[PDB]
Amino acid sequence: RFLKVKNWETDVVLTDTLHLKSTLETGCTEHICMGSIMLPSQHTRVRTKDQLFPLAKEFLDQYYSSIKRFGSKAHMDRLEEVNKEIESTSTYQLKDTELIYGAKHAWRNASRCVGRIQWSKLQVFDARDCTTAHGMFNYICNHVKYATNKGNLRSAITIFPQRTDGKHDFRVWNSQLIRYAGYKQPDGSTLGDPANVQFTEICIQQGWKAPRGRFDVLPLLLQANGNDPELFQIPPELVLEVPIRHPKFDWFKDLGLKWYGLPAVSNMLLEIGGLEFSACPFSGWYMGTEIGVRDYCDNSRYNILEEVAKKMDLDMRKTSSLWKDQALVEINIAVLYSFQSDKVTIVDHHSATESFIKHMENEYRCRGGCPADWVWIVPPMSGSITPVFHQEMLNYRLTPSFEYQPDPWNTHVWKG
Amino acid sequence: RFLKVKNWETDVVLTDTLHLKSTLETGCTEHICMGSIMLPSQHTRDVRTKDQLFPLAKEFLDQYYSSIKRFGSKAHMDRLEEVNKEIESTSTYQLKDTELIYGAKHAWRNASRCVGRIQWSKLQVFDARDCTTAHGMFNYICNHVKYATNKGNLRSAITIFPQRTDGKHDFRVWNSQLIRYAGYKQPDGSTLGDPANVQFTEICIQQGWKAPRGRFDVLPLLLQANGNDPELFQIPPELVLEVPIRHPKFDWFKDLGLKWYGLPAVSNMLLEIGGLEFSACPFSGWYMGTEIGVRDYCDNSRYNILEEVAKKMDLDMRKTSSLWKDQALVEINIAVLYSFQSDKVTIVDHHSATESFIKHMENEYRCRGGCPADWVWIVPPMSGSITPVFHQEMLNYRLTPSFEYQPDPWNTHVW
Ligand code: HEM
Ligand code: HEM
Ligand SMILES: CCO[C@@H]1C[C@H](CCc2cc(F)c(F)c(CCc3cc(C)cc(N)n3)c2)N(C)C1
Ligand SMILES: CCO[C@@H]1C[C@H](CCc2cc(F)c(F)c(CCc3cc(C)cc(N)n3)c2)N(C)C1
Ligand SMILES: C[C@H](O)[C@H](O)[C@H]1CNc2nc(N)[nH]c(=O)c2N1
Ligand SMILES: C[C@H](O)[C@H](O)[C@H]1CNc2nc(N)[nH]c(=O)c2N1
Ligand SMILES: [Zn+2]
Repeated sequence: RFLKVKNWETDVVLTDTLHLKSTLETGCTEHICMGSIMLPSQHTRVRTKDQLFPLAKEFLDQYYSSIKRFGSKAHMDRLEEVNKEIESTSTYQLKDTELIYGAKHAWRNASRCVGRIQWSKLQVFDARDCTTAHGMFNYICNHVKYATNKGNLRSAITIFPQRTDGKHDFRVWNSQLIRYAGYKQPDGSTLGDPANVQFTEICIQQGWKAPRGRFDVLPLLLQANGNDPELFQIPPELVLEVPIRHPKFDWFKDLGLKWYGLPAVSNMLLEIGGLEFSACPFSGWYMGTEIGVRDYCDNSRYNILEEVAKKMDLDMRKTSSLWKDQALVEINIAVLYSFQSDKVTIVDHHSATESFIKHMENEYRCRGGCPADWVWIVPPMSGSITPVFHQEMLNYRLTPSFEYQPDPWNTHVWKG
Repeated sequence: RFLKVKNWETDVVLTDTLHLKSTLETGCTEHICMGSIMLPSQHTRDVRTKDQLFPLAKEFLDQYYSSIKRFGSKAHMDRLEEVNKEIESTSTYQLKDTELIYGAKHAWRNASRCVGRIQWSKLQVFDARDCTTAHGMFNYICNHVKYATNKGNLRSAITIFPQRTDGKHDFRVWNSQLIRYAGYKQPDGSTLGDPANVQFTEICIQQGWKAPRGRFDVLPLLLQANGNDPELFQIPPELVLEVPIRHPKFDWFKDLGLKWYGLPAVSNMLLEIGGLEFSACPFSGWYMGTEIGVRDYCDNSRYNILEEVAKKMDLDMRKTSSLWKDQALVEINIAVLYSFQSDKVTIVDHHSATESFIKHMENEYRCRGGCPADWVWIVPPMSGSITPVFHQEMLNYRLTPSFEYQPDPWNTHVW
C-alpha cells in the first residue's frame, strides 16, 4: 500500500512506501490527532532478552542491506554472533561500522529536524571505552573543539557506553553542552536564560561558584556508570561566542547581547538495534531563528522584544501596529549579520527550508519516503513564505532514532 | 484516556474529555500521522441510505435536547419518534428552525481549523430552505452580503439552502467565496489579477461573463439550484465593501494600487447536521489581517507582491539572509490592518485573534470538556512563535455537526 503527499505551491506529488517499514508508534489514532503534543508517550524513553533479538535482527538486516550484503555469510555469522552474545550476556556490542551507520540513520530518521540534508556527513566519535566523568569531560572537550573548528562548524556526535541494567547509566545532565545560566532573583525577575534556572540551581548546589552574569557558560555536569555527577568547566578558549550587532542599528550592540556558536544537544537518547545510548551529545550549526526568534524573543526566554521595540521607537501601545513582528525581524537580521561577519557557520530559515525540500524529494526518490513533522519543520517566523509550509508531510517513527528521556535529577539514586 | 494538553509558555494544563464523543475519523493511525494533509478523505463528502440516517439523527437530537436541559424528556422522546417516523416514510427528515440554528452554530463551534470560534454562538442563521431557483439564491445571497457587511461593522452569518435529496437536485454556489477577484492568463504567460481564480475566471467567461480584465475585478456569482445549469449574476457593487490599501508610514504604498474586499464569505463547503447534507451554505465573518497580507498578497501562487514592495523599500534583495522578504512581509501586514481600521471595516490582527482563541479554549475546556483544534491551521502564517497558540498543545478530532469539503461542481455536474 502506497501513500501520496502534495506540495500545494508547486503541485509536485510524491509517493511514500517507506512508512511500511515503520515500527514505533505516533501517538495518534483513527479518532484523535496528537500531531502537536510536545512529548507524546512514544517519543520518550529496562529491556529484556524477550524483545531484544528481533530489534537486533531488524537493525542488522537494515545494516547489511545498506552495504549490499543482505543474506551474505558475513550477515548470517553476525546474526549468530549477536544471537549468542545476547542470550549469554542479555545484551550485545555494536561493531564500529554498525555504530556509525546507526547514528547517521538516527539523524536521517529524525522527523522533526529540518537540517537532515547533511545527515550522511556526521562525524561519529566512539567513546564507548569511557569509564569516568573525567574521561567524559575529555571526550566532550575534543568534540567541542572538532565541531567548532574555528567557526567553520562540523557536525559531530560522541557516543558513550550504552545502558546495561539502567543502574549504570552514562548521562550528560546539561540539556546542551553550551548554554547560559539563569538566576531567579528575589524580586521575581530573572538574570540570564530563564530556560536554565532549574539546572543552574543544581549546579550551584553541586558546588558551582556562579559569576551571576547575564551570559555565563554553565559547567558540564557529567555522570559516568551511574555514579553521582561531577562538575567541570569547559575551557573558555573552546567556547566560540558571537557578539550581536545590527548592520544598520548602531544602538543594537549596546544591548549587551551575545550567543554561542555551537548548538550541541546532550540530553537525548540514541536507540540502535534495541541498545540504548543514554549519553550521545551531538552538534551541528544554527538556523538563525533558533536564536533570534526562540532564544531571544520567547516570552519565557530572554524576552528582549520589549527593549528592542523601545529603542526602535515603535508604536507599542496596540498590538495591531505589529511592533512585535517588526522587532522580531530586526533581531533575526542582527543574529545572521553577526554570525556571518565573524565567519561562524549559520543558515537562515529561507535557505534551510529550501534545502530540506530538496532533501525530502531526494529521499522520496532514493528511499521511498522521508518522515517529517510539519509542526516542527515549519520555522517559527515567516512560515508561509518558506516552501515547507505548503508541503504535505507524513510523520512516522523509524529506527534507529533519537528519543527523549527523563531529566536525570528526577530519576537518579544518589550515592553521597 | 482523559487526555491532557499543556501550554509550554504558561504551564496551564487542560483535561480533554470531549474527544470521547468524536464520531468521524482523523486520517491518522498509530503508525502514521497525517496531521499536515490538506484534505484527507474524511474531511470531504453518494446516497445516504435509510439505515445510517436514523442513528445520525438520534445522536444530533440527543445533544440538541441535552443542550436545552431537556434530555430524556417529554418533548425529546416525541421528537425522536417523530423524526423516526418521518425517516421511516419519507427516507429523510426536516429540521425544526431551532435545530437548524443549533446545528449551524455547532458546526462552527466544531471547526477545529478555525481560529475565530470564540464568536461561534453569535452566528446569524438565514433559513433559505424555501428557495427553488438561482434567481432566488441570488436574492438570498445579496441579503446575506448586505446584512453581514453592515457598512463595515461586519456580522457573522450563514445562509442555508435546501438540503441534498437524491444528489441530482443539488444546490451549489460554484464560487469558492462570494467575493473573489478575477484572474487572467496573459499572452506572455504571466497572470493579471488573482491566479487562484484563473480557472474559475475562465469558466465564467467560457459560459457568459464579459470580464473588465482589471487587476481587482469582482467575480460574478455562478449559482446552481435544484441541479440545473448554473447562472451568472453580478453582485451590486454598492454591496461589495472594499478597502484601498495604504501604509501609515510609507506614502508610496498607496501608489501600489492595492485593495481587498472586506467580506470573507466561504461558499463551497458542505454543512452536515444530523445526517443531512447542506451543499450550499455560504458563511461569512471578518478577516484576520494575515489572511490578506500574508497569503493573498505574498503567496508565490497568488498576488506575490513581495518583490515590488521590497524594491520600493530599497532592501538588499541580493541574499536571502538579509531577510528582505520578512521585512517587507511585516510592512504589508501593517498596511492591511491600518487600511481596514482607518475605513472602520472590521478586522483582527493575528496577536488579538490567537489570544482570543486561547481564552476560547479555556472556556470550552471549562464548560464543554474540550475544544478540537488543528495546530497546523490555527498557528498564523507569520510570527508563529510570538503568538500564544504556538506554545499550545491542541488535540484534533472530528465532531458533528460539521463543515466538510466537497468536489468542485464543474468536475461533477451532469451538464
Ligand atoms: C547541522 C545543522 C542542523 C540544523 C540547522 C538543525 C536544525 C534543527 C531544528 C531547527 C530543529 C527543530 C527543533 C527546535 O527548533 O528546537 C531540529 C531538531 C532536531 N535535530 Fe536537527 N539540526 C541540525 C543538525 C542535527 C544533527 C547533527 C543531529 C543529530 C545527529 C540533529 C538531530 C535533531 C533531532 C533528533 C531533532 C528533533 C528533536 C525532537 O524530536 O524534539 N540535528 N534540528
Ligand atoms: C468571524 C471571524 C472569523 C475569523 C477571524 C476566522 C478565521 C479563520 C481562519 C484564519 C481560518 C484558517 C483557514 C485559512 O487560513 O484560510 C479559518 C478556517 C475556518 N473557518 Fe473561520 N473565521 C471566522 C469566522 C468563521 C465563521 C463565521 C465560520 C462558519 C460559520 C467559519 C468556519 C471556518 C471553517 C469551517 C474553517 C476551516 C475549513 C477547513 O476545515 O479546512 N469561520 N477561519
Ligand atoms: C523536555 C521538553 O523539551 C521541550 C522540547 C524542546 C526541545 C528543543 C530541541 C530538542 C532537541 F533534541 C533538539 F535536537 C533540538 C534541535 C536543536 C539543534 C540541534 C542541532 C544539532 C543543530 C541545531 N541547529 N539545532 C531542539 N524544548 C523547547 C522543550
Ligand atoms: C481547492 C483547494 O483547497 C485548499 C484548501 C484551502 C481552504 C481555504 C479555506 C476553506 C474554508 F472552508 C474556510 F472556511 C477558510 C477560512 C476563510 C475565512 C472564512 C471566514 C468565514 C472568515 C475568515 N476570516 N476567513 C479557508 N485553500 C487555501 C485551498
Ligand atoms: C500542506 C499544508 O497542510 C498546507 O500548506 C496548510 C498548512 N496550514 C495552513 N493553515 C491555514 N490557516 N491555511 C492554509 O491554507 C494552510 N495550509
Ligand atoms: C505545543 C507545540 O507542539 C510546541 O510549542 C512546539 C511547536 N513547534 C515547534 N517547532 C520547533 N521547531 N521547535 C519547538 O520547540 C516547537 N514547539
Ligand atoms: Zn496525527
